[PDB]
Amino acid sequence: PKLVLVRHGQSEWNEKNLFTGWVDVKLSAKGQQEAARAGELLKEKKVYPDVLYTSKLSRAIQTANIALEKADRLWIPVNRSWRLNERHYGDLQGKDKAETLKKFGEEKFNTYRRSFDVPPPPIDASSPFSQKGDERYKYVDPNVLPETESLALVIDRLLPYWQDVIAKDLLSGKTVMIAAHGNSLRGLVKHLEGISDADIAKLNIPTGIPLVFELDENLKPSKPSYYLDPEAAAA
Amino acid sequence: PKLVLVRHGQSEWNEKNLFTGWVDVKLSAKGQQEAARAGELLKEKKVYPDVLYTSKLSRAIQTANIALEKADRLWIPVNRSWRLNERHYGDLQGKDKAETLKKFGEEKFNTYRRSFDVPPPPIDASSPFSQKGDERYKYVDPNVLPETESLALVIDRLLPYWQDVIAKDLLSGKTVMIAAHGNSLRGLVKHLEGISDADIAKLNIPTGIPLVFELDENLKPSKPSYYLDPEAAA
Amino acid sequence: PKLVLVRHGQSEWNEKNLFTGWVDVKLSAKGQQEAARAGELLKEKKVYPDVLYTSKLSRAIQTANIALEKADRLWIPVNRSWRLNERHYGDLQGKDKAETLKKFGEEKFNTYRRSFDVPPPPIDASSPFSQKGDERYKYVDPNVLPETESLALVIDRLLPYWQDVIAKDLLSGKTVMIAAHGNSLRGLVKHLEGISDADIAKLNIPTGIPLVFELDENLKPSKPSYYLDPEAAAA
Amino acid sequence: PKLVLVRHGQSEWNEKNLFTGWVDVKLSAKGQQEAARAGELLKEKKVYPDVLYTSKLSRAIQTANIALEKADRLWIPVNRSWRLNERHYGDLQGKDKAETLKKFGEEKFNTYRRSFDVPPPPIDASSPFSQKGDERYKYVDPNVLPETESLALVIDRLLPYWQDVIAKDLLSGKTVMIAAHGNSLRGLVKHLEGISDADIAKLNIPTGIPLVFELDENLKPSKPSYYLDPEAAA
Ligand SMILES: O=P(O)(O)O[C@H]1[C@@H](OP(=O)(O)O)[C@@H](OP(=O)(O)O)[C@@H](OP(=O)(O)O)[C@@H](OP(=O)(O)O)[C@@H]1OP(=O)(O)O
Ligand SMILES: O=P(O)(O)O[C@H]1[C@@H](OP(=O)(O)O)[C@@H](OP(=O)(O)O)[C@@H](OP(=O)(O)O)[C@@H](OP(=O)(O)O)[C@@H]1OP(=O)(O)O
Repeated sequence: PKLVLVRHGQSEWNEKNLFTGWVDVKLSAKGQQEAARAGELLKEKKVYPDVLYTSKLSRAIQTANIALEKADRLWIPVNRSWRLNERHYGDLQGKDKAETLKKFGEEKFNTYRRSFDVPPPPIDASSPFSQKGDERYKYVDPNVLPETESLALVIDRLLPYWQDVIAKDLLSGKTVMIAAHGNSLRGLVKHLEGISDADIAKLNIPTGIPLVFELDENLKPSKPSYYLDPEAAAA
Repeated sequence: PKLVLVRHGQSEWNEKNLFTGWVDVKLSAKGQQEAARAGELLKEKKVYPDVLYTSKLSRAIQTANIALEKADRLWIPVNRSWRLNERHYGDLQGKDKAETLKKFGEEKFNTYRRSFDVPPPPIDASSPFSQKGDERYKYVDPNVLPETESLALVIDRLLPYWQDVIAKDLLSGKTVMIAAHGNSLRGLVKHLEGISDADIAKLNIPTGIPLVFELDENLKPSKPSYYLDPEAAA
Repeated sequence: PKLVLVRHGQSEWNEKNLFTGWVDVKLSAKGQQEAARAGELLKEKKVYPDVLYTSKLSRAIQTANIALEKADRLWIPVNRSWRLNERHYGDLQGKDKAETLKKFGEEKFNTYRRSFDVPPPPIDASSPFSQKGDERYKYVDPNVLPETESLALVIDRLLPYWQDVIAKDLLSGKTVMIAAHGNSLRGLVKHLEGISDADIAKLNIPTGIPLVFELDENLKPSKPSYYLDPEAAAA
Repeated sequence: PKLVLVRHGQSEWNEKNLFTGWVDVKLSAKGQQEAARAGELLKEKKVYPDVLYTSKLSRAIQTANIALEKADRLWIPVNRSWRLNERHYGDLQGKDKAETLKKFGEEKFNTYRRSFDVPPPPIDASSPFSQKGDERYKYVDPNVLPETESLALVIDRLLPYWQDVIAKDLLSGKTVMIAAHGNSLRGLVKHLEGISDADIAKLNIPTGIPLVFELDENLKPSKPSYYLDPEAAA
């Protein structure tokens, strides 16, 4: 089994320097370009996705749409799950980062961001940046939908989908492509490579560059992961 | 029940004067502008799709992705089927429309183009323009895939999908959207409105402008189909 | 690819000499033994279905349950379609088979029964033996559901499902098992073996005996089909 | 939203005094009569399941088939999942309950039987009573498949399936039926009503009697649950 992870490029809120989380934000004109290059890299490097897996957040869906259109594989099957979404930023969704830093000071700020298990305070259910009762999640248990998260909490809800659903295609000899987000992807990678809780903060997965994993019958790396553009990734 | 039909905008072969059919040709820069106009019409005119259905051809898949991006509904479930594909053009796929009109003459040219029962000649299986063995059809009974088609044949392979798959969603209370091709879409309209075998040749579906059908429980129009741009429709 | 066909044993109506059709009649007590017998036959000859398809008619669903029980493959995926159903017997549904011979006469009786393309008279909509409005067909285009059917009509409706859905498991290397009826199963064997409209009336598929086919990449037979009990099948 | 839970009855191992768990043991002649009574109970008390969910252990599947046969809804769509499976007993699987009590003693025996979070010793992978590699689970991440469990662990792996899959049908207005096991069914009950980690051991779900739940938008009980045979459940 071969798996391919693709992290989306920058969003319209990344540009405005706002915390995103689950807020459905569009890809910036810049991020739309990294997607094309991700697709160009798939075709070029001869990595051919048999099935596609995305989150319910537009930016990642778009990235897949663009990338698969340069790769000549727009036709492949597509499943979307909330469990592949980004780490919900809680109360911090739609709040200036630079302003957050001032109001919270450098320690607390860094915790909420590069901390493994400390979630931002939860967001108010009535806030303009609350996706509580959002149409795209109406067939899911309302009680499982988070109002704030941490990388650890992201991994918890991601695994069940991976184990059941994604594993199915991998174990069926299908090359799976996941177009996800920063937290959810490092989450998948922490699990796969057995990275401990402390060391995960050090992992960075760049944007618009496919990460490829070749797994054994037990879904454990047969060899070390590799990007289709090592140069661009090490920079 | 509610149904939205969207004919993909222009393609890369509209300027080449080549009969396309099943060849997986892409949208042009103009096709893409049209896709986004469809999406804007969906949002502007308040038509909110719950589920999406596309053919296995990139030009409609591209149109769907673009329109939905504009309508903020990029998240909805998406299913694809070859039974929504364009009318296969047999040996005519990849050939100059104007050169072909000089070889077969006007009458034969119109029959190959707008006849209900008469299909083009079977394409050679080794022709560089044959979709035989195409990976995107490798989990389909090989013996059913066409080598030429007519609107009659198209309608035949399209109905089973509409009958089981698409109707389940309409009878489940969903607003279904179909991003397809001109022939297959006219094929469906014929079925829905009971258009005669003689009268169907003259119907035309505007590219990039959504046709909405308000169906009853028997999947029959409860009122006449309306385009989201009625003035531009006709 | 390996396909396995299992024709269900007699119903309670077959017992009372009545034309069944789409009427949801239950398997008779002999039919239950014929079912069990069928399962004990899949296990013995080493035919292991990875997936199962059935009709919406309880008599065939029931045949699979019992057969798969004795076979130890109760866990496999199960999909069911009206397209795999028996031929809708029209007005003849719920009528004594012997009173129909007297009422119509030989040629016409042998017509509505063994003809390839001439279907029985359509059954009245308010008749008790009418499947119109039936809950198990409520998510299917109302307009496609028959009110009478011929063998020709049956293959036309059955073929789409076999081409799209069933063909997917075969082509995926999975061993398929289909629990259907007389007409639907023969209509499919006709398709497979190229039997002409003329020579089809002549073919009979014995009940409770698994007919296995060894197909190739084009879904066309490699070697001649064979029952698991050649003697009882030829009896 | 209406959910009906059904516990499967007597297995071939009730007379054997053996730890079952994930071994694929089948019903006994009585187990089958209890499944018929459940079916007759469904039909009689007018509760019509629109769709079915079951574990991957034969004893519950049989129950479901027999039950639906009597109820007349044999046709309904059926879904299966390892996440509805019984609690795994680990090394104890296939071992005599009495000989086990001699090896560990009362306290440690009750702990392995009635506690909420102290699971049994991990079953060796080369034990003939180990479900490792069984075909029914070949398309599941090998890593997540248990080598022993507790009710606490059952609830952790069961939940994801309920949340995404089962609740989908529930939130779609369908009447759902789960034919599972004692641990898995009680596991779901502890979650549905808010039963404490220590009060759950005091909950007993009767074999063969369908337990109905009338839920609300949040999948929390609107009114208290009710068996289709109140007197028999007590
Ligand atoms: O002129 P447009 O409205 O843009 O549509 C045309 C046209 O379709 P209609 O005539 O049905 O509207 C062509 O059909 P013919 O006139 O040649 O019959 C069709 O060419 P094909 O016959 O090859 O389909 C061609 O499509 P293409 O450019 O792919 O050849 C193109 O449609 P598009 O605007 O979608 O490209
Ligand atoms: O005593 P019963 O009502 O007949 O039910 C028992 C019982 O289950 P409950 O205690 O949950 O009712 C056993 O459990 P213990 O009392 O011994 O803890 C269980 O044995 P396991 O320990 O192996 O689960 C056994 O099942 P089996 O006969 O398969 O061993 C059986 O349940 P069934 O009546 O459903 O078989």
